[PDB]
Amino acid sequence: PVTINNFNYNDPIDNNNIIMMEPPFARGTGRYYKAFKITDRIWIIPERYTFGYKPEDFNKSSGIFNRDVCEYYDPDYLNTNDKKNIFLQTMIKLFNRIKSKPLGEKLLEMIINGIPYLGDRRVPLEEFNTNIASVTVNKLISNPGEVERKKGIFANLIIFGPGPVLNENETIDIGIQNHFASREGFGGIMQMKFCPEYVSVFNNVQENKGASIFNRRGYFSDPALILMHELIHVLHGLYGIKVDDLPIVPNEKKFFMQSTDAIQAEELYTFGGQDPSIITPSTDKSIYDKVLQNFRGIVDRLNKVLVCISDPNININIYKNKFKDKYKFVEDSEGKYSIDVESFDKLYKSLMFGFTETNIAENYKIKTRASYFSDSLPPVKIKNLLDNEIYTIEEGFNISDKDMEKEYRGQNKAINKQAYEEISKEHLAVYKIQMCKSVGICIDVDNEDLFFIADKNSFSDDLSKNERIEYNTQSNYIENDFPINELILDTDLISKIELPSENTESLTDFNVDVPVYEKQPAIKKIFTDENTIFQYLYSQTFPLDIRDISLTSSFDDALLFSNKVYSFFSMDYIKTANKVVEAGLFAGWVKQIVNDFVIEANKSNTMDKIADISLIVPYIGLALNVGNETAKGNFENAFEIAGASILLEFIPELLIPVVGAFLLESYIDNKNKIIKTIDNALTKRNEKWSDMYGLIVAQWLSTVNTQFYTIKEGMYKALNYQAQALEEIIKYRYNIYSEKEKSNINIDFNDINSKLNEGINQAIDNINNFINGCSVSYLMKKMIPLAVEKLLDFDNTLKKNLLNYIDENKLYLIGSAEYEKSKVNKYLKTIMPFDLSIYTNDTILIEMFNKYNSEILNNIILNLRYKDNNLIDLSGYGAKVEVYDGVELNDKNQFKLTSSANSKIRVTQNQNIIFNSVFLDFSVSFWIRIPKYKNDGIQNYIHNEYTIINCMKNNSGWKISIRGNRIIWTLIDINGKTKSVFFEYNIREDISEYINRWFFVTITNNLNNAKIYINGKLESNTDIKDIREVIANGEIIFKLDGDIDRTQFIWMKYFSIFNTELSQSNIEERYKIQSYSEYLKDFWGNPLMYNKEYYMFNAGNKNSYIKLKKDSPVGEILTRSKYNQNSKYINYRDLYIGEKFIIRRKSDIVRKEDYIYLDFFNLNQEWRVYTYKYFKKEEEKLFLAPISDSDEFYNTIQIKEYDEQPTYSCQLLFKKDEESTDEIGLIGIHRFYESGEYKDYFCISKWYLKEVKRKPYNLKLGCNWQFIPKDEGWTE
Ligand SMILES: [Ca+2]
Ligand SMILES: [Ca+2]
Ligand SMILES: [Zn+2]
Repeated sequence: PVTINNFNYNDPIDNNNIIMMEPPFARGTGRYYKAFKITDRIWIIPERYTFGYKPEDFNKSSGIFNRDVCEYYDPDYLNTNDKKNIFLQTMIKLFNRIKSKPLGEKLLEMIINGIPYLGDRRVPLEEFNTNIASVTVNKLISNPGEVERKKGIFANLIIFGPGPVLNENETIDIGIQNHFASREGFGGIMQMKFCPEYVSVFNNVQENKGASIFNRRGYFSDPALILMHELIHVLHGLYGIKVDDLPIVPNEKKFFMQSTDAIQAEELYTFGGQDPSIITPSTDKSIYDKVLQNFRGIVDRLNKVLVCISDPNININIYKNKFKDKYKFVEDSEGKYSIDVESFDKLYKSLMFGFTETNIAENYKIKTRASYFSDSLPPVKIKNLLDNEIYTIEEGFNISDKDMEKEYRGQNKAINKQAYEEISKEHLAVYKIQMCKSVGICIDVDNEDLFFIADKNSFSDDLSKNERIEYNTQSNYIENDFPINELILDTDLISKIELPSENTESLTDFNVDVPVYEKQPAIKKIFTDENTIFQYLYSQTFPLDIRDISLTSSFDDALLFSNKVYSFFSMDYIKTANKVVEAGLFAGWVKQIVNDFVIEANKSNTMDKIADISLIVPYIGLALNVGNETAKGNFENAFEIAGASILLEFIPELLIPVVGAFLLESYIDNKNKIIKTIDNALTKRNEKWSDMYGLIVAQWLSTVNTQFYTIKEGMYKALNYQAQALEEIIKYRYNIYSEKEKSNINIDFNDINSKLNEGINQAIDNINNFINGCSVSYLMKKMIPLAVEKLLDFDNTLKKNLLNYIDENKLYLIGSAEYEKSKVNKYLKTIMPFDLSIYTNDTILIEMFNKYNSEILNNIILNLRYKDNNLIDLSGYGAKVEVYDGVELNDKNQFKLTSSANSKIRVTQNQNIIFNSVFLDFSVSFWIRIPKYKNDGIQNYIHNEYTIINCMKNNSGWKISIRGNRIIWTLIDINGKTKSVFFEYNIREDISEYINRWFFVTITNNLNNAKIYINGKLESNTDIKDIREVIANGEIIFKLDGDIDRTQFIWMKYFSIFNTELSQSNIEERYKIQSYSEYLKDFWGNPLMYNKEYYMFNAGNKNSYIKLKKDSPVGEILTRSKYNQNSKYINYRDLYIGEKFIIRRKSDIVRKEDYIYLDFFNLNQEWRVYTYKYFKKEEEKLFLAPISDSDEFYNTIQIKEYDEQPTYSCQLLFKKDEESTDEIGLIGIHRFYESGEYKDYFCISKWYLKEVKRKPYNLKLGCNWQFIPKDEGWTE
C-alpha cells in the first residue's frame, strides 16, 4: 500500500531519501534546502516558505496578505533544528493519520501515482521534455559548500513550513510563461505552505458550541483534515484538472459588502457539501468540457510521443503505459490510446466530487465548518500534536477513551481546553473597514462581519445561446456528488502500473514565474452616515473601562454616551435594569431582571397566525435595523406587508436569461431521424428548465442566503451584548455594597448566567427557524417565479417551433405527424416542479426546504387584506388587485359588494405560480355575510342565482354563486362539462345562525372531490372525477352578477386561495384563528360596541325576550312575536323586540373582562340593571331602576367569555366589586312560581358558575347572551 518513511532532521544526507533540494522557485540560484522523502514523490522541507516574500513580511505589521483571514505572525516558528524536527515528526504523524483510513490512503495513492506528464503546452506532441521546472527539480549531490554536482529528480509534491502567516496554508502550482501545466491536463510539481499547530476555529450559529455565552465557543480543526484539504488541491493540480473558469466574485459597490478574492469553482468543489451548488450547472459543464478537452490533447500526445531528448534514459513505452494508467485511457488491439467516456466521467466525478473536505470529514468523524462561506474566527495553537494523550493517529482529538468522541467533544473549545492555547492578539492582523460619519465618529468593522453578496458577473449567461438539435443531440447533466462508499471499494481506480525511476537528468532551464507578494493596508476608512446593523450592534457595546452603565432605548444616546448601552428590549425591561435598590432587596431584583431578560428574549417565539405568519421575532428590527430601516415603525406589521425582502441589506439583481432558441435539423425521408429530433428537443427542453433552476439556486445561496446568515449571526451577537450588559450592571450594583452586606445577599452568578444562557439558546433557535424560513420564502416567491416566467416564454416559443417543424415534415412524418403534434403539445403541457434536493444534498438546506413546504401557510397564493383604505395581496406573489369605487372597505377587513356596476374587484393572478400541476389541487376560504330575503321579495330570493366571484379563462374556470339561502361552488373543465357543490341554510327556523350573520366558508378540491366547509365542519361533498382540465389562474372578478335586485349586497372578509387541498384539521384551525378577537361580538358577528342600541337574545331561550313589566322593577320573559305575513316559504321570530338595551363603560369597542353598566331605554329615561346583594337563594329576579346609587343593589357588570370555541355569545357576571374574586352570579333566565303558568324572569344565578367550568362548554345555557342591533341585512 502506502509507506510513510521515518527520519530525524539531523539524519545525514544520502542524496536518495534525504537530499539537498533546489526548490522550483529558487530558480536554481543560491542555497538549497534539506528535504526528506516522506513517501514516493512527496517531499518535506521543514522551513519557512519564503518564495515571494520579504523578511520583514514575517513580522506582524499594520498590513495583511489576505482580507478575509485573521492572520497570525511568528518569525520564530521553525528557527531551530529541534523545531524543524518537530515539524518533521508531526508531518509524519499526520500522514499516518491520513492513511489510517481506506479513503485517505487512496487520496495519497492517486497523488503519489499521479505523476506530471513529461512536458507542457510548449512541448511538441512527439516529445517528452523533462527539462522544465514543473517536471524536474534538482538535488545537490556535490560535497558541502559547493554546487559541483546537481542531479535531477521527478517529484509530485513539495511541502514547506508556513509562509509569513502561520494559519494561511496554501497549495501552489507552477506557472511557466503565463501558463500552468497543472491546469491544462499535464499536471506539474505541486507546492504547499503548511503549519500543523495553528489551526483555524469555526462554529455553527444553528448548532451551539456546547451552548455558553460566557464559555469559549467554536471548535478547532483537526490538522489532518486541513492537510487532506490541501492534498485535494494537490491532487487536482497533479491531474492537471485545476482549470480556471467563471469565478464567484463579490459585489463591492456598497460599503456594507464584503470585499474578497475571486473564488474558483475548483475551490468550492474541493470543500464540497453545499458549496458546489454555488457553481451553476452551466459552469459545471464548462469546466467539465475543458478538462475533457485537456485530456483529449494528452491522449493524442501519447499516440504521437516518440522520443525524449532531455533524458536519454526515459523509456517511452514505460511512460506511455503509466500515463495511460494515470488518465485511465483505453488501448485497442493496435496500441491506439483512446478516452473511454464512462471511465472518464468516473475519474472526473471522483476527483471533483469524491475527494472533498466534506466527504473526508464525514468518513473520519472529524468536525469542520459548514461552508467556505462562513465566518472565520481567530486561530488557536495545539499544545502538542505528538502527545497521544491529546491527539491520536486513529481518532485525532476525538479520543473515545477520554470520552472525547461523542459529539466531536475533542474539537470543542469549551470542552477540551487542555488541547490548546489561545493566541496573543498583539500578534493578530485583521482587515477592518472603518465606518465614519461625516459629522465625525468612526466604528471599526471586521471585513468578516460584512455581507458577502455575489455580483451578477459571477454567473453563467450560457442559457441564452442557441441549441442545435439533431437526431443525435443528447441530455447533459453533471451530478455534483459521488457515492463515497463505492469510491472506497473501487478497485480499478488504484494505480496498476509501477512508479518509474525518479532519477533523471539535471534541470538546466530554470524558466518559471515566481509569485510576488506584498502586504496591503489592514484598514480602509470609508464614509457613511447610515446607521445599519454594524452601527446598531456597536451601540450595544461599551468600553473596557467604563463600569457604571445603564440601558437605554435610544440608539443615538447610546452612540454618544459611553456609559449608555442601547437595548432593543421593552421599556419595562430597560427601566427595571437601571433600577437601584437596597441590599435587602438586591436578590429579589436580580431574580426579577434576569427572569425578565428571559421573557423578553423568548418573545422570539411570537406567533402571528391571524396574519398568516406562524413565527415572528418582533425585535429583530430594533436589534439590528438591517434592510429597509426595520427599526422604525412596527416590524411585525412591516413584515406582514413586505415579508422576508425587508430584512435584506441589499436586493440582488438576478440573471435570468431568455433561453436561447432551438434550431431543429431536417432528416427528409428518414422518419426516425426526424422523430428523434423532436423527442430530443423535448428532453433538451427539460434540461433548460433544470439548468435555470440551478442558476437560481446558485444565486440564492451566494447573494441571499449569505445575507440571512449574516443576520442570524448579528442577532446572536445582539443577544450576547444584552446579556453581557445586564451582567455588567448586576456586578456593578453588587460591588457597591459593603462586604458585610454582600455576605447576606443571596446571589448565584452561576444560576444567573445559566438562565441567561438558556434564554439565549431558545431565542437563537427561534431566530434561526425564522430566518431560514424567510430565506426559503424569498427563494420560492421572489426568485423562482421569475425563472418560471422565462421558462414558459421559452416553452411557448419552442411549442410553435416544433409544430412548424412537424408541419414541414407532413410528407415525411406521414400518418403520425398528427400524433407527434400532440406529443409536443402534451409534453410541454406541464411545468417542471422545482425541487431543491436536485441541486444540493446538504442536510440543513434540505430540511429548511422540507420544513417550509410542510407549513400549510406557504401554499397561500392569494391573500387579500386591508391596508391604507385598499385591498392588496399579501401572499408574497404580488397578485394585481384593482378595487373599484363601488366597493366599501373598513379596517376590520370587511368589504361590501353592492348592486352597482362599479362595486367590483379585479385580481390578476401571478402566472408563474405552479397551480395546475395536473389533477386539480387547491382550496379557497373566506368569511361571508349574506342578508335576509326581502319579505316582499321571497319569490326572486329563492329562484334567481347571481354570481359573486367569477374566475374564468377561455370559458373554463371556477365560480362562487348564490341562489337565496344557498351558496354555490362551480367547476368548468376545459371542455365545458360542469360539476357543483353547495351549502344551503334553512329559512323557516325561529332563529337562524347563518342569515345575515358572518360565517366561515372553505372550499377544497382534490383529484375527485370538491367539498364545502362551514365553520370548519364539512357540509357537502361532490364527486368530480369526470371533469377534465380546469383553468384557474385567470382573472378573478368580485362583483354581484345576474338578475339582482338593486338592494342586493354581500359582505366578504379574509379571502384566500391555497394551491392545495386543505385537510379538515387545517380548516377548523383556520376557522378558530380567524374567529379570535379581544373584543366580543354581536348577533351578526361584528364587533360589540359601547353606547350602541341593542336588543337582547338568549342562547338558552331562543324565543324569549325582555320586556319591562308594567308593574314592578324586574324583567319579564315574553315570547318573540313572529312572521305575521303569509308566505309558506319563510318564517322567523322578530328580533327587534323587547327592551332597547345600551352598553355603558365603567372606568368605543367592548372588550373582555371589561366592567360595564347594562342600561336600557324606557320612554325617555335610561335605566340600569342591578342585583339585590343578599339573596341567600341560588337565583332571583334582577332590578331595573333609574340611575341611582341604590347602595342596596349592585350595578357594575363584568362581561366575560367562557366558551373557548368561536361564538357570538357572551356572559354577564356581577362581582362584589372590581376586586374581590368573590363572585355574585351570572345573568340569565329562570322560571319561578305563580298560580291563580308560572313566571320566568331576568334571573341572576350562581348555579351557572359550576356549569360554565364544564367542558365541552354549554352552548344552550341561560347565561349565554347575544346583542342585536338594527341591521340593514335584517328587516322584519
Ligand atoms: Ca454545481
Ligand atoms: Ca454607549
Ligand atoms: Zn482550498
